[PDB]
Amino acid sequence: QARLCDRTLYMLKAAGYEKTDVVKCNCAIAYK
Amino acid sequence: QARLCDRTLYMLKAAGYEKTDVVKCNCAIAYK
Amino acid sequence: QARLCDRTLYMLKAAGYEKTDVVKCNCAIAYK
Repeated sequence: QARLCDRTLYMLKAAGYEKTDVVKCNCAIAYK
Repeated sequence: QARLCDRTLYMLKAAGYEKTDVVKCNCAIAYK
Repeated sequence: QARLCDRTLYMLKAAGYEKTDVVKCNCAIAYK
């Protein structure tokens, strides 16, 4: 599914993130 | 357009970067 | 070929990594 490396996440709330933390969506990567 | 997360940028000079700072180009990501 | 930016690598053993360090494979990015 998803993978959190340091501050960057390669589900959002599952790892403590929210879509105000996503930084890119391929048509994701979240960061905080 | 572009998005700078810590040291990594997901325009270059707009955010203080130059192409000697890009690290990948999908056919970008800059880092310093 | 490959490019190591801080903790993130955009060959594995060439830069001191192993596939237990890869975090994404586009069909790579390693991290430690």
